Amino acid sequence: SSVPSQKTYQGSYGFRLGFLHSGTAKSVTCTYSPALNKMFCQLAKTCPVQLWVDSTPPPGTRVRAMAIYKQSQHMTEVVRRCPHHERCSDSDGLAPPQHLIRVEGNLRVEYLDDRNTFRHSVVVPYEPPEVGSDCTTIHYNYMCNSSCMGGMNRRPILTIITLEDSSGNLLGRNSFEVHVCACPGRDRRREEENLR
Ligand SMILES: [Zn+2]
Repeated sequence: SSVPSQKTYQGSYGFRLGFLHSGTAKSVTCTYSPALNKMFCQLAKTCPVQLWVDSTPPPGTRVRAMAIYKQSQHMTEVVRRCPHHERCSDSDGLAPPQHLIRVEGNLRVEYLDDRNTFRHSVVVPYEPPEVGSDCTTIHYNYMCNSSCMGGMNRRPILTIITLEDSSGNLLGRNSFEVHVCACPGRDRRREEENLR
């Protein structure tokens, strides 16, 4: 009832998500399944997420990411890191050690513990598409495995990407499921046959 919305809205700017066409080889650290709308990635590795827009949001626009549990009986529970990982210092001195989602390669990164919902989120300033690219790419890191006991503990999660203005007004929203694991390529292949 107080759970964050995961409803898709492209909004004024035609906000869409995009992902690299990376394939499923062993060496891949991040691979996306268009069939599943699901990202398979490695712990603490680079996870490119693309922002596609029909119109450019003004400077000052922010991009927020938040994880929630997929299943209804776990949706009220705040997605956080497991004790083991929250106890180690893989902490970059910006991210709170409890946050599952980080952004790498951005010194303007901002982290939030919601005063009321206790939910974690990470936000970065929106920048217009790179040279030689028609989208804007953000590098996320997931700091726990899906399997991590005492954390997600094999419970499936979604990442909600929100576009908001400098004043916090919602502009658009999208989402994708993510599975954090040692063999992203292997698992994508497996889950894509599981449809059949
Ligand atoms: Zn963990």
